[PDB]
Amino acid sequence: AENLNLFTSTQEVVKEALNKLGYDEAMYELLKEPLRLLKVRIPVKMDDGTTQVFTGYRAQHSDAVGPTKGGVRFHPMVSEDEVKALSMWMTLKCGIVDLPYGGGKGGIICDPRQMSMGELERLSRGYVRAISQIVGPTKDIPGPDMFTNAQIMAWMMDEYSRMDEFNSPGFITGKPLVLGGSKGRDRATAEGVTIVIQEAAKKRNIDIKGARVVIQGFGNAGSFLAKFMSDLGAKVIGISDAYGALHDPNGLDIDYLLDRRDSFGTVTTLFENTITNQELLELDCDILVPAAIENQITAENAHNIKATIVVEAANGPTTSEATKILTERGILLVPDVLASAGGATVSYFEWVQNNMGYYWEEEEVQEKLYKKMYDSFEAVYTTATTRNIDMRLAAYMVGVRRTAEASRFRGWV
Amino acid sequence: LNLFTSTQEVVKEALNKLGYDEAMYELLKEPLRLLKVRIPVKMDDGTTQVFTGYRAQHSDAVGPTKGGVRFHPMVSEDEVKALSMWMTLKCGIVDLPYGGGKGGIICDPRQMSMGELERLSRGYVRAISQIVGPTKDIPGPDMFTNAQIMAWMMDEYSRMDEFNSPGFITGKPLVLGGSKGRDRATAEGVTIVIQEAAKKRNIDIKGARVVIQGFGNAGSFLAKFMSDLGAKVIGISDAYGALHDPNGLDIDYLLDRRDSFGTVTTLFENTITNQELLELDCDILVPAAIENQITAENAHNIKATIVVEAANGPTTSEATKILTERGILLVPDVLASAGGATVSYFEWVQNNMGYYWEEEEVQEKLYKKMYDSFEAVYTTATTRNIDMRLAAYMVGVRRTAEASRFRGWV
Amino acid sequence: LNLFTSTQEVVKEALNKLGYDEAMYELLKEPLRLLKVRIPVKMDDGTTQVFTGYRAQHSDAVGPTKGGVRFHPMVSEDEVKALSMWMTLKCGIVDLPYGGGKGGIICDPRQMSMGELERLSRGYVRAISQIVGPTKDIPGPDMFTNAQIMAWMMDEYSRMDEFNSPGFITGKPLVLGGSKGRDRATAEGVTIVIQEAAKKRNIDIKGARVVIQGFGNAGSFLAKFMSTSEATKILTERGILLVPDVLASAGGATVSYFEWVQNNMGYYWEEEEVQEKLYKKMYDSFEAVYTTATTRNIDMRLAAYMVGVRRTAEASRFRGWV
Amino acid sequence: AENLNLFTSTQEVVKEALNKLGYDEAMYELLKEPLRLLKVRIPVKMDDGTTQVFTGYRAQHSDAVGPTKGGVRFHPMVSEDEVKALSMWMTLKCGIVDLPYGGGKGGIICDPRQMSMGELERLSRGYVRAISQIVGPTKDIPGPDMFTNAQIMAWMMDEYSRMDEFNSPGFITGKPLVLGGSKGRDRATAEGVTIVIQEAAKKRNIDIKGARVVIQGFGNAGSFLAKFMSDLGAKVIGISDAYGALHDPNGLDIDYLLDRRDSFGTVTTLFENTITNQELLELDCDILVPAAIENQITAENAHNIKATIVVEAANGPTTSEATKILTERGILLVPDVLASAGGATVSYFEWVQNNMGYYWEEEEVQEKLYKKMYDSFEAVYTTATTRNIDMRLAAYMVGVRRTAEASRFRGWVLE
Repeated sequence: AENLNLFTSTQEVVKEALNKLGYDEAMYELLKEPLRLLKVRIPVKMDDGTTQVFTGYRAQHSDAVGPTKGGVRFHPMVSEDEVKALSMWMTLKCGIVDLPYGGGKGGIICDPRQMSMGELERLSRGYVRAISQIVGPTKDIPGPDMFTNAQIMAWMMDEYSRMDEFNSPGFITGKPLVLGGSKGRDRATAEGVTIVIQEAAKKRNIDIKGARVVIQGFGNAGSFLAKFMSDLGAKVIGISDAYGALHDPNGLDIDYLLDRRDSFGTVTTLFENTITNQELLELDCDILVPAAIENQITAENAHNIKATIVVEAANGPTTSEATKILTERGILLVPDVLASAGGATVSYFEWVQNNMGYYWEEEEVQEKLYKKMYDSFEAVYTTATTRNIDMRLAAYMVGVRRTAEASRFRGWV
Repeated sequence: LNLFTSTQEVVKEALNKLGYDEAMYELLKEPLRLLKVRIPVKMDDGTTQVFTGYRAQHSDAVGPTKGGVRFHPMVSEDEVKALSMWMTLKCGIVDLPYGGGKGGIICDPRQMSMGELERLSRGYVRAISQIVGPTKDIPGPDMFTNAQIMAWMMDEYSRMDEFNSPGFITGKPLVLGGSKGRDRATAEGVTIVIQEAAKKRNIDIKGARVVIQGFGNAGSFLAKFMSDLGAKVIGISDAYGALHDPNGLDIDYLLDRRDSFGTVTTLFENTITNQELLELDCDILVPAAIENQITAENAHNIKATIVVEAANGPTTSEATKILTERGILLVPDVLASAGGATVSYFEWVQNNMGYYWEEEEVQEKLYKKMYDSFEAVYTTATTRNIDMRLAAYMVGVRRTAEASRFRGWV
Repeated sequence: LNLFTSTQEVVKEALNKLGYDEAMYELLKEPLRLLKVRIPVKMDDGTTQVFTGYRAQHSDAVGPTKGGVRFHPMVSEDEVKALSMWMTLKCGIVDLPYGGGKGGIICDPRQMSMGELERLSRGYVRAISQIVGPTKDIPGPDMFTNAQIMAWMMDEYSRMDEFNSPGFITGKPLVLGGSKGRDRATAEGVTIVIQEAAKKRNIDIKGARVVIQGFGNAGSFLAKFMSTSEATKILTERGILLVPDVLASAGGATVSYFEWVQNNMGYYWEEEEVQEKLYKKMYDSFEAVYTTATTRNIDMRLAAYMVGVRRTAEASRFRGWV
Repeated sequence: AENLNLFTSTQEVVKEALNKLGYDEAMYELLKEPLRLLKVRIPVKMDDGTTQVFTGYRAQHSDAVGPTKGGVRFHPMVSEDEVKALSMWMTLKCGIVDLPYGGGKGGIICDPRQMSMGELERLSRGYVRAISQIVGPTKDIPGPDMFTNAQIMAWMMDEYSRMDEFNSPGFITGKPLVLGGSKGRDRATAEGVTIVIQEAAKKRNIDIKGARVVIQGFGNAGSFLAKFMSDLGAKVIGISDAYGALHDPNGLDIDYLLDRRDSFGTVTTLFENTITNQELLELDCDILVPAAIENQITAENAHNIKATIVVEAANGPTTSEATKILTERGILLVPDVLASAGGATVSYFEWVQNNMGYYWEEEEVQEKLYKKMYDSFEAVYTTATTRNIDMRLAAYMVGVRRTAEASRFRGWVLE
């Protein structure tokens, strides 16, 4: 059928981005794979006294523009090719919001749901130990991702600080505020999505007051996003978690759903009448925002989507063949490398505050974040409509342009 | 141990009120690192003296450690340990990304030449360099040290490093990376704490009645600054006597006829006593440098809505116990005097960037830090219904305790 | 006519009128460190050519040294030594936390290839790396060097460092941490100097007639923006206000200092913000030299030498060097 | 009463030794206290999930001759004065056997007998992290001491190597052989004491075969020394541990006791009929070897010692007043700073082998060790005979000599 491989799909779009920007084959050969990939084995002493050895990855795509940036995720399904692909997305993310960053990513093949606080801390410290030679505040700056949070950032920051013999808060982002974290971090991604949703609505003459929104997924990003749209006067008509979906044409009570909400963001289990995820994606609405897993809009349902605007809050919600379909149909698609750039942008701000040793207040971070998301959306949208190309390809051109120019300037090509 | 064990109890009392267990106190009751050092120095005559130096680094959970270096014959290990722990609370009060540091050398600077003080300054840096630096432990001035001693220490560290490291030490001259707006940083800090306490009690500053004890460089500055803002200062005092006159007192004229020691009351025949100065009819009262002026014996006699401690423990804990039960707004010294630590922090941020702020921008950033610090302590004292001194202790220690928990130290 | 000795006479006079001892001159009359290096470069024809390069560091009393690197067949050791001293004076006029440096390579870049220029630049960075860096000595562009040579040098230092070091060198392209507003930095710098000279003479700019003598590059921009030993003392008798080269050209050193500050933070300013700080710096610098020229009753050429060397002499006294 | 403080006791002998060598009062002011003393607090997660905070020390006496050298002990009675005097021991030890080292020492206030394997590992790692800024293969080289061993050395070596991001075997000595340790290091202390006993026996004309030897202590030094002496044909009539002592005029069965020894060197609890340590020290014998704790021979028992040769294997087992008494009674005393130099000597060999990445075998290490201990006994003995002073003072003069010369050369002291 169609290509669901995340790594080769990203390469195919990056090849076309570099082609439309005028680069020859050498530039693609330099960017189609990360410059560095470190596979690592971490022995960890478990609570029962036994020893478990975990496989970890740290990928570094390109440090042409600056140090690399990207979070570390703990999941049993972490794979090498997924880490490589996600690090390229980080290059594209940073290029879109014009950060002095290259792309990086990390991952550990493990199940934290089956581990204790003491075991996760020792795995977290053993991860920094195993990769410390190629990371640092000026080399490679991790952050939170799937199943990692501020508490794990705190251990990784402490472990790196111990080996360095001084405090290095710039090594890692997403930290607790007391350890040099940044205000506005928890809501960074949902804020950027909210900004980009507002701009897409302007470009299609949709008023947020009364706008019908459905959001797939009720995690950290999906729930924060549901509360922002509710506060802006929009009707969040569709909401889902991993187990099911509920829907009301006049607007659900987001405050009711957020109160009795699971620690994993599960609420549909408390209801008798649910409507599942396959149907929620095909609901009638103005704005459809997937914020769950990947490959939810996949050609088979791409023609059945009733939204006029689709904003990728999660990673890889719609396949390549689906973006093609959604484009012919006239839907305004906002790619994930642009829509979810708010997380990278505030992480960047945290790293800058660590560099200076001087920290910004809530209003300053939000003002800086808004100008970034606003200018980035205009650049991607202008490129797409001007060149008559889809928004994902247009976003990859905006995102990869700086790394290619830097690679050529530095003599790498 | 007198000051040190007292400081240990301050930490235990604040941690107990915040809700931490015994292990948190066992981590913070003693500095994580204490370096005792012996420094050989060639004296002018050709002989060699060996001095005892100290560097205490209380906790670097929040960030690099920060605190001054004093040259004094009475420096002791327990004193530098206690004082570094106070730097932790100070930095926590103004929410600085700092931990508590402190250093000291046992010597008599008045009996030493300028070259001997320099060579002693360089040997001290050389002896503790392994554990200090712009990202580890940032020293500064204190008793008997000045910008020149800071300049000598900045130079020796940059020599060892093979590159200029102005962020290693604060209090440097302006041509070596020092900060503008530093001279009256502590005194102007107390000014911001007085005005903010006035607004908490909804007191008009224009007609406000102010009483100030002591008339040295510290108190006389506050007297002018208050009258300059239009506040009506009704009482001053010095080492010998005190003067009380209602509806103002023309501070500009008192500064005119002031002695080089700060003695102004030997030029008046009918002068009121210093004990009467403490119980006047004023909105705002600010004690003097000496300690124990407000005690349980005269605590109920205070007739002021606001009291700002501006000098290391002028009121006893029982006087604080009584003043706070009477509903009086007391301001501790650790909160009011945090302006100097704040501006020393700014010098470091400017040294981290290589970019330096104008004087007015320094003063604008100093106001917000003092403003937000006052609101934080007042909010904590109010919410928990405790005196503002204990609340200042809790705000000062909270960040270090939370950071130690996050990093797995406990 | 020797540039090095003539520069030494400049510094000796400024220090005496500022009131320093002759031991301060002996410390400042020569750079604290001068590195002469020989660079093997593999040429296109397969042969090897060994070039001579210099790196002068005048004084790091105020901070890290700053100064561009020139590629020219006439580069000489006395030229780069004196040029580093002029960088100390320039940085002191705009009150930058810098000392003076300068580099040069005896080569003819017009007779060299694009690959040979890259391998010569890399060999230059390799050869002097031990005494340069973002905290020691920060090079930049000069006579026949530009943003591409800066990029090759930035890349080489970063490779040896094993991490990106944008702050090592200025004049870089934007995508590598370069600064906005560097394009017309010196040109806008001369524009500032002219306007503040009109307010001191109480002259309205709108009704002011303008005469320009440049036939090269900046004068054309200068016209659009508007729309010696014995000669300097002649203009002082007539009451004319002369602005020296070391002051009106400091806009180049000012924006490359901004680029370095942004590389220190990893945070970068937009063009209008750079113009804002660039205006204030040339504002104060002209005022500082104007105060010195009038308060001390001397010509402006010597006034600028006193402002530029003051901060270095004071820093050297504080650190215990003299 | 008598001065039982180990730190101030050493200072006076160091002052008197530097005086006889003709140094100025400034040299004593430079060497009377360590140049560097780091006091440290180490948090450790215990097995029950709680957190204990321990106190650590690392004294660096003088690094004028080279990097500072000395072990780390784990004992609930360790004090700041103790590790200071211990570091000063090490300076004089290295000078006596002419090692390119200065003196250093460390200790942690804890009770290993009450801690698990995991808790000792986390404490050992916590101790390296706490002092890592001032230690290293070129700065300060730790090693084994009381209640520490090759396993704790291995944990501390691993912790330092991870912080440096590469293997640093030269950071710490007493390592297992697989981690770059040296052959002969395990028994180095007892072997150096053995060589010293043979040299003292010659000058007293006492044959080792048949000599009556008693040893206080049954730890690493006491255990090996008991077997070293019984193999050489000596009657080990006296043995003791932290709880009692055993006596047998025919010579105790050392192999029997070694087979039944605790992890901490305890064996006398298995016996009904034991004597105390005070009676152990006053037994009639030829050679008395204190290898237990400090201040065992004091003014109250110095007159009651019946051995003709006293060899101090432990650190500071006899007091200053007891030294004077023992000397005036014609007893041949071999000071701790000389007799116990075998451990630091073979540790030094281990460090050289770490420097080169090339390792020696037992016979090579054993040949180098004997030359050092033999030459060092002769130098200290000749000094005491030529200058007519007690052996401890002579040993301090020999051991303090190189540090004072280096301090002068490096410009640290006047003239």
